[PDB]
Amino acid sequence: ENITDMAGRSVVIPAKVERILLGEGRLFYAVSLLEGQKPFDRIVGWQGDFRKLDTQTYAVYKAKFPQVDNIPLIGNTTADSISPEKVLTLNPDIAIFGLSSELVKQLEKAGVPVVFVDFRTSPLKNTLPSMRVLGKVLHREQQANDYIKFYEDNVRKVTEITSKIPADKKPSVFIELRAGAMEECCGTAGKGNMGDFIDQAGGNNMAKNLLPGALGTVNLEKVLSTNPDIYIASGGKAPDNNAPGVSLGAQVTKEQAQSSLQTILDRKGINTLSAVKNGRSYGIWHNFYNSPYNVLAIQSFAKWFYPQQFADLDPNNTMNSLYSQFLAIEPTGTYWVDS
Ligand SMILES: O=C(O)CN(CC(=O)O)CC(=O)O
Ligand SMILES: [Fe+3]
Repeated sequence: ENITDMAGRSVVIPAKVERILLGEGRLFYAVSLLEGQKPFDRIVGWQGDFRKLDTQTYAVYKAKFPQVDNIPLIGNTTADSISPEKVLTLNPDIAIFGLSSELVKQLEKAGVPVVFVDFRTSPLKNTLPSMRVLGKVLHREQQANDYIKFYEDNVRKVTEITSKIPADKKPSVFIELRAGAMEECCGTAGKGNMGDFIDQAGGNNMAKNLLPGALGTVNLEKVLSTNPDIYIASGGKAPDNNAPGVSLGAQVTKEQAQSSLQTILDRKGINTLSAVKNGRSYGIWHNFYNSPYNVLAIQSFAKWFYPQQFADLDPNNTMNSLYSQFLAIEPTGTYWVDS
């Protein structure tokens, strides 16, 4: 009847859930795992981050489910169709938020149950507990628990190997989040976020000691001085976009991915790293930084870090299984890339 969310708040599970508000649109990644062939049927509103910041995934859904464009966008901008203060008109049974608000207050003041999850700041600790909570409060425990089993299995395949690797034998690693996005450079993950995936994949994240939190910045000069064994760039850029950025996602091929990475690797400063010269330079889909599908990032990283140990591991296969079992769309495009 009650469950504890990732804020440690006790929440009363509603007996009927037909109407789900997503405080962050990209929480749809999690919800989608639960809704089988009816992904949108219970979504009554969402913030626009999925539609606006994941145009590629949105577009694939829109192809098969045009109704996605009718889902109200909650926010205060001209791109939004319903302001926080009026979200009660949507009659949500429950509202889902990330840990990372006037909206939350408005919903709590209306007696709407609010559940906090987290795939962003501490994914290693919080991914699976988040999914468990979601299975319970959205009445999809079978789907949650099967996903939990699938994720555990697929993570173990890595960690049963990477946990036995001595630290001195581990590659040093630097991930540049949204490489080529802002003008200043080297937004990264430290004690959390994609850091967790580096850790689980047997890497040594050079930003871990440089940052107090999960997310932060390391100046290029420090990246260049440290000169890690491995360089990773995250991005989710449209393959039709000339702005610098790694093009990855549902609508990107390998060749477009490689090409856009190459532009990122050719940047002044970055092009002097040994990792770039050695070709130990890689691209990862940015939205794995806030998604329960992050098992695929862990598997990708492991393959880059220990290519021999993970010769037979194929994240594209892992992804295929995830889609087959849980999702109403087919897997397409490119979510990781090598030089
Ligand atoms: O999440 C957002 O609203 C915007 N992002 C970029 C992105 O996620 O594409 C910055 C950040 O989360 O630091
Ligand atoms: Fe972001």
